[PDB]
Amino acid sequence: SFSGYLKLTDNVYIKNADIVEEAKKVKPTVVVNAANVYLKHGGGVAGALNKATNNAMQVESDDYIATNGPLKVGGSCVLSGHNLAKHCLHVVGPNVNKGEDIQLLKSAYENFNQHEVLLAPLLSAGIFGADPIHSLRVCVDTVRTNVYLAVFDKNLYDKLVSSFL
Ligand SMILES: CN(C[C@@H]1CCOC1)c1ncncc1Cl
Repeated sequence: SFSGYLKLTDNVYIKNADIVEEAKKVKPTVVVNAANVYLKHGGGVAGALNKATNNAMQVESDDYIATNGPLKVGGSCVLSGHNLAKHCLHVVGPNVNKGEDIQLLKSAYENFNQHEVLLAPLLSAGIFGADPIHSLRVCVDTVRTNVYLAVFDKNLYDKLVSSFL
């Protein structure tokens, strides 16, 4: 199971780790992807998870979009976890860099409540432009299921832990 995590709350855990390396090690039931509405896994966590699947995540995602159309910002879909996990929960947090409503971050985290345990990144953090400290706060105040957060950046991980209220 999950190792080396710092416990933040009853159900939220955090580790300075590469979520791809973490997923290949734990092979969790659910890995969360920091998805966009089109499931175009170009960069950030999505590009990294997709590259670890040898593009199989993108091929599967393009078929999902062809059938269903785009996701909503704040929405999600469950697809295969490929070689990383049993499932991948593709969750769309608001992209502040595209002017999306930061209030949708709580809706985005609510998707985690449908899964007993998840390996996840901080939604809307990184290239999505939101403040990761705010993302962690919304995560702890929204998610009730067991969430193991992987924060790639060591300096950000230290800032998140040291400032966690
Ligand atoms: C028991 N679970 C986990 C569910 C069970 C299957 O999907 C996740 C809960 N999750 C959130 N809030 C309350 C409860 Cl009781």
